[PDB]
Amino acid sequence: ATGGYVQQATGQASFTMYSGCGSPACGKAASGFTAAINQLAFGSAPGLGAGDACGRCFALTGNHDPYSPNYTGPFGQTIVVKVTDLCPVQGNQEFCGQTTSNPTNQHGMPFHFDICEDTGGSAKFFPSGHGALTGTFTEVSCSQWSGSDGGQLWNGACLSGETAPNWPSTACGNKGTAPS
Ligand SMILES: OC[C@H]1O[C@@H](O[C@H]2[C@H](O)[C@@H](O)[C@H](O[C@H]3[C@H](O)[C@@H](O)[C@H](O[C@H]4[C@H](O)[C@@H](O)[C@H](O[C@H]5[C@H](O)[C@@H](O)[C@@H](O)O[C@@H]5CO)O[C@@H]4CO)O[C@@H]3CO)O[C@@H]2CO)[C@H](O)[C@@H](O)[C@@H]1O
Ligand SMILES: OC[C@H]1O[C@@H](O[C@H]2[C@H](O)[C@@H](O)[C@H](O[C@H]3[C@H](O)[C@@H](O)[C@H](O[C@H]4[C@H](O)[C@@H](O)[C@H](O[C@H]5[C@H](O)[C@@H](O)[C@H](O)O[C@@H]5CO)O[C@@H]4CO)O[C@@H]3CO)O[C@@H]2CO)[C@H](O)[C@@H](O)[C@@H]1O
Repeated sequence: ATGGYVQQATGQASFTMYSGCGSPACGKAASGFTAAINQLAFGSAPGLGAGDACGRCFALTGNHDPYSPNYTGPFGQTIVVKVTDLCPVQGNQEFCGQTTSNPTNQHGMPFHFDICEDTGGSAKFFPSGHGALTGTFTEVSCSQWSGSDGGQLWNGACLSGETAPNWPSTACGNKGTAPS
């Protein structure tokens, strides 16, 4: 997409959980299940505000525990998240370090979703004792997502991807250039 970001509506991803998604990089939180997405897909960099992932909804499915490859299941439920946040390259080299020159992370995944624990998404997705997975995602209509957006936290905040057709398309728009 514009900026060199790798923004595909479906693919393979890794998955983790995180705490504290109430003041996220898109500039609005939401009450439903939410995630951060890796920088190369988010469409912005730290401090630059919303990227084009903001507000888009994705169905996530885990099917592998990369730390325990002998585990065959059960996995969690498929969940629908709204992307509200950025998982930056900086400080997240294992999972969110995809760049235009090296577009997969240390698990070979071209995307990563960090699922917010606060609002319940991670408890639906991660079995007890298996807090990091790999699997698939596919962008869906936000008709498939339960929840309500929070208020703007700063000027330029954006979740307009929530009413956009799936990628390829533009809603909030990308900021600057993807990490190289
Ligand atoms: O940077 C992105 C994001 O990260 C968030 O933290 C992540 C973190 O990055 C990730 O490394 C971490 O991964 C955990 C994982 O959650 C956990 O399930 C896994 O547990 C393993 C355990 O280490 C193994 O020892 C055990 O092996 C057993 C075998 O399963 C069994 O068959 C037998 O052989 O016995 C073995 C030994 O007991 O299996 C467990 C399950 O696979 O360990 C991983 C590495 O620590 O997950 C976290 C949370 O998602 C972070 O919160 C966020 O802020 C950040 O943005
Ligand atoms: O008034 C001056 C100027 O302001 C502009 O608006 C600014 C606003 O002032 C800033 O506060 C705001 O800052 C946001 C950053 O742009 C955004 O990148 C950052 O995103 C964070 C996110 O908050 C955080 O949750 C996330 O953590 C991840 C890490 O991987 C781990 O720490 C965690 O465990 O897991 C998560 C997910 O993986 O990190 C990201 C990236 O660091 O959030 C900031 C606060 O929301 O930027 C605004 C835009 O520049 C205003 O537009 C101008 O008009 C005005 O002049």
